[PDB]
Amino acid sequence: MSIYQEFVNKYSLSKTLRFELIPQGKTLENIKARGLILDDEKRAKDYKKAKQIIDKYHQFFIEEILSSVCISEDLLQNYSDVYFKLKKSDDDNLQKDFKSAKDTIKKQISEYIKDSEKFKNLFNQNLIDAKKGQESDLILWLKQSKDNGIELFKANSDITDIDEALEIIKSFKGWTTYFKGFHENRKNVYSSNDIPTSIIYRIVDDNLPKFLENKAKYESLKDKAPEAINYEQIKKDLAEELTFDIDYKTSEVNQRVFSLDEVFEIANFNNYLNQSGITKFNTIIGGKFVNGENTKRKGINEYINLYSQQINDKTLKKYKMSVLFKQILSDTESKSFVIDKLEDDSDVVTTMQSFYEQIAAFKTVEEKSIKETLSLLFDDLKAQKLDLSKIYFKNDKSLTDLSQQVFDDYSVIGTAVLEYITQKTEKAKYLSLETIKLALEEFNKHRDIDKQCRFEEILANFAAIPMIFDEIAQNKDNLAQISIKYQNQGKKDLLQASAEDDVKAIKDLLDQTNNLLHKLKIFHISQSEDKANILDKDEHFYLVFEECYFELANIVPLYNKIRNYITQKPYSDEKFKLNFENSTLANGWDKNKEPDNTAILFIKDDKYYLGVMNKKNNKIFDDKAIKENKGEGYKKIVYKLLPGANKMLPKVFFSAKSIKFYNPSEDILRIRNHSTHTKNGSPQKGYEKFEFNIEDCRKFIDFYKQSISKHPEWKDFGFRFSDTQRYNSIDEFYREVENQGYKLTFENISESYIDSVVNQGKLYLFQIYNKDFSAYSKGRPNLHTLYWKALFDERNLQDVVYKLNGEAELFYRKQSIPKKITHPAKEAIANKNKDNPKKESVFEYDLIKDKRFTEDKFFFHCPITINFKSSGANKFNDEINLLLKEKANDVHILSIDRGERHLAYYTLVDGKGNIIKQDTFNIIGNDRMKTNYHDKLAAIEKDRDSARKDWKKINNIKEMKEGYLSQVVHEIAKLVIEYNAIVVFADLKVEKQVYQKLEKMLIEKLNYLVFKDNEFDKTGGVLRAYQLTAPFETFKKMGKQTGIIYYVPAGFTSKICPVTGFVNQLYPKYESVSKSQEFFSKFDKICYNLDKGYFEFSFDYKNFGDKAAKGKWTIASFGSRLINFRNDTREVYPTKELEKLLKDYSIEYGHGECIKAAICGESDKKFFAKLTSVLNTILQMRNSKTGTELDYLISPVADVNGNFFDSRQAPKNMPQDADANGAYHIGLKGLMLLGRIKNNQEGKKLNLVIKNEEYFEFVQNRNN
RNA sequence: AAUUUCUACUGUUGUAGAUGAGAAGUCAUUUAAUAAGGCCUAAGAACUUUAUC
DNA sequence: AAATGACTTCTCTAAAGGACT
DNA sequence: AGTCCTTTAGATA
Ligand SMILES: [Mg+2]
Ligand SMILES: [Mg+2]
Repeated sequence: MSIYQEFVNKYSLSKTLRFELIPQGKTLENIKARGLILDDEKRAKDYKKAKQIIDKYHQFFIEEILSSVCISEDLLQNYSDVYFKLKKSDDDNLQKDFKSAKDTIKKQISEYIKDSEKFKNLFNQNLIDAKKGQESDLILWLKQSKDNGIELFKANSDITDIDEALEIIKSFKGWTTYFKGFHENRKNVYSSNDIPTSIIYRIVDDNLPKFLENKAKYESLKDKAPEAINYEQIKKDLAEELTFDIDYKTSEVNQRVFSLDEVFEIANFNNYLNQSGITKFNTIIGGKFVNGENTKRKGINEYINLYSQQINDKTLKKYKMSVLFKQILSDTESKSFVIDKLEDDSDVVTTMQSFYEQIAAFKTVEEKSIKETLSLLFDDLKAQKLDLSKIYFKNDKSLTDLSQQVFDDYSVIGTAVLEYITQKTEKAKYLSLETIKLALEEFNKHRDIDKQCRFEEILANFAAIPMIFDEIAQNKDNLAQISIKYQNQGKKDLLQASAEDDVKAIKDLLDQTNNLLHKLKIFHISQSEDKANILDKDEHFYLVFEECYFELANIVPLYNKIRNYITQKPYSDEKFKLNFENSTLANGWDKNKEPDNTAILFIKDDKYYLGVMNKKNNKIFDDKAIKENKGEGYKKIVYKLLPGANKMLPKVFFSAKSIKFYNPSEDILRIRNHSTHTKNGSPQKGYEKFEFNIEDCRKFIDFYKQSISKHPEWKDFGFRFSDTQRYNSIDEFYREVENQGYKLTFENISESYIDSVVNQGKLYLFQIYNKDFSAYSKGRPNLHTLYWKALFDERNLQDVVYKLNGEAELFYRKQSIPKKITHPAKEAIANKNKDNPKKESVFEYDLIKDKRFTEDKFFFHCPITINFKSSGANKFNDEINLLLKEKANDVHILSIDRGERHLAYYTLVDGKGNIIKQDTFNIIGNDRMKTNYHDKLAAIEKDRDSARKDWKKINNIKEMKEGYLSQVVHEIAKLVIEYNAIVVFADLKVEKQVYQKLEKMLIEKLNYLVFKDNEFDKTGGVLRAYQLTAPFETFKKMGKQTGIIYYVPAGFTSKICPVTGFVNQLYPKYESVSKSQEFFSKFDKICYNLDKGYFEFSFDYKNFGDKAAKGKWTIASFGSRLINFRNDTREVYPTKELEKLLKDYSIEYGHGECIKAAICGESDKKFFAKLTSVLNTILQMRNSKTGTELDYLISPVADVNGNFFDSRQAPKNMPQDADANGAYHIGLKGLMLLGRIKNNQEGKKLNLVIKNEEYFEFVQNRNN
């Protein structure tokens, strides 16, 4: 029996259920005869375009507003000062000092945009369909732009010009409220609320702090690395981006190149508000590419990086600047060169023809082909025809590659010159070939006779380069046949997967050309003007070579152009919205709205149906029709709902049309006008908010109760309210109104009436369907089927848990693959499970791969609310902790880790620290297939990496991860309930993302946890789901606990002895021979014990420089250990590789000698090198092999019985391997939290931060 | 190898588990290309820093 | 530049009211 | 005047 039986019906949540819709009888033929699906297909395209057209207007409006905005230096400085004082301090004085400063700037920007005339009509019917004889704001702006010759839509292929846009806008004339969701998305762009969709948030919450942090990095930088930035280069390189019209500190409106100090003046933040100012600021930081220049113009960050690598000061990396985030809705245009963009397949073959024809037709000034020239030059190079003191290699990575390519090894050349010159320095930018030959021939007498690198292995490498030109000649053979396949204007066929083998041929030609250019690059001498040192060169060689190199170098933009096109994802049809001619289809189920929102639900013989009324026949279910056609057939749902009580009651009782009937007294109007019935509600317009008065609240509730009982319809809800003196705030009354203002009833409608209206196309009827509704389905249904049926179940309607919401949507999805009969009826099919008792299965029917995608389908997305009458758990974590304190002796800890070998690894631990269960999650259960998901995901990740590199389609991995994790979540939920467990995670495409996704899916499942085997009305069943995590808002709001899930710091959890708590904090790495002689006499004793046959190192961690480390330890040379390298991992024994360190230096320890003095009185440099290396082999507790085998954890610190923990030989209540050890210590950190929860005393806060000292103390001292 | 949809199946016109949609915006990352740089916490069958796209 | 993944916002309404036929 | 699309009403850590 669970400690959690009360954590049920705690808070409400929203969900969507999805179903197929199966048209019934003649509804499909009737739908087709009126062309409703094709018209909605077109409307979805038109609606996307209308929204693109409206956004051009928003783009204009945002620029116009931000050009007007000026934030005062005073407000910015006040922001800056408290921003940096909440660094360094967290006094509550400042926290609302900061919120006040922030909010002053937000209100200022808000007033500016509420000032424009364009704002008032941005979100209403005046935008596109103004009355009365007025022009629509959007139509006007479109006409004005057409008069100013502005071409808004040359940038998107869907819209020809302004006149097509105007047609599109006008086609939505009676359809303004269809835009209501989109208008809410656009209101979010301008909100002053603290939401990240707004330009105000983008300016004040994102970009202002980044700018200020950048100002502080600039001032710190000038103090500590003054010559890092070349101020005169940057003024010349980025003068365009340093130009501004207004200096906001001096306020002069002269347009000039600003100084770096001026851009970081706080007033000039007003120049980085809109997108053009953000891009200027970002270019100052990041430089640009300019067409024609080979070198890239540098920005601030590049100077910071280079100076930091030139003087090797790693501390300047903290000064890297942060880019400002883009402005919301803006288009991005770079200030670096923009490559041409190919648009179709024709552009691909035309662009490649043009390049490879030029390369073939080109002649040098000596009238020779590129191939003839290169053969001529390189054959003469090999024949020693050339003066190799006149030929050079660039002394950069191209020479790095040349050694690594020819001698399989870098720096056989690079090292060979650092020697022959020695036989003070600076980088020589180019190196003679004679210097190369003479240097390495002397380098090869130092070198082994076998391992010897000739100079003419280099001259061989180049004699072979003209080889490539008729491999490329043959590659343009076959490509000529591929070229005609694809030269069609506009067709884009080359993005499809059928073209993959042709694309491989296009890429391999491009890659051979590209490889060719990179091999020759080692010869090219640039015209970048530093002429600080130039060379005397064979001038004929460089004449014709450079001409050839320049022609071939056009491969660079060609390669990018083609990649940027071929790697596009093809266009694919997706499902689209169906409207059945109704702009408010299914917006609300209420009986009074059925004529407007033409959707109706029916039940018949345990099946469910959706009916859509034809627009022309929308009275088909009015009261008269229902009485005249009552009969057995279909049970029509009657839905009554009173939503948003806090808005709906005043709306109705104070309306112009009804206020005289409801007759609120002057007292009631006073309370309303000043909102004294609320704590933080809105007064009426013109009135000031006065303070909450509970007596006023209760008079208002009583006015509401009297008005409800007089209301012609709402009284039929049969409200039963608490006594008004029991309410302490008006939300407690609105909740009772909402809880009870929801009723489902049923009318019986004759089957023949439904049939007749379906046959005539007056009703469109669909069965609501998933496979659980099949007459054959005899298994446990899906959770979502259980929720759906619960909506209408009389046990739910007695006391509503599941509630049906308005704003459902209908979709149509076209067939996307051919109907292939993959497994024909009555032919045996092999079973994949090799452990299955049936090696094959046979069916009386066909089996069709992906059958749902082989025909057109209708769908129904239906929103619901779960726990409809439950009260948000604002103190949910506090309630959990109260329970965990009372029941702390039943609680287990389920801690989950990850690592290289495990997507996730768990340990279940009891209150004493015993492991009860421990295993990897790589293989599930109880999974009959025994799939190793660690191998499966790694195989998908590698296939995706190859697809990117081969320009092939990139498959999805997230569905693969979610499907695996859905089984892990299921296992964790059973373990939580079975063992009264809490779940503990370590705080923090690469599957360490799986760990984060596991957390996310587990939190969501524990928001609302139903066990399908439990009974409907009992704990864990459909009406009483467990809620064990807190309602999820965001991750920043989440903190370190959500319900029974806790996050603990990650440090020191894997490499730590599970018995002694020992951790290597020595960090022994070697450098100086006295620091080592200092390091080792820093011990208490080093000794030998032959009772046991191993050495000892007694020491206290405080006598070493790190004072964080506590405790005296004696570590021992006991046991095996392993080590990797690269040709692989070997096995070593430290307690005897020690004797060879004692044989060469004639130490002797044999009879128990305290050996400490001897090692400190040696100074062979590398006697220490072995000694330090064998000491950290002692501290290496985690020990892995390159094999498929697991890795174990061994401890060099003995327990009280003097035994040494080994994971290979460990009791079941202790870690069985090293990965288990990591999860175990996450769990021990959870035991600490459980002890704080248990020992907390009522009133005071729970401290859940665990510092390492507390952890080390806990782990070191719980055994002793 | 069937699905509201996803994963694994054959569990037999389906079995098991999971499944909050639609709309909007933004950020992050990967891969390629390119520039100037480091280097045997990782690596020349290169590894890697900053930056542009 | 192409691509996928992940995060944060809004809605999940009946009825009053206005414009037009 | 009746119709029907668009706007409206504005709690609660
Ligand atoms: Mg089932
Ligand atoms: Mg499948």
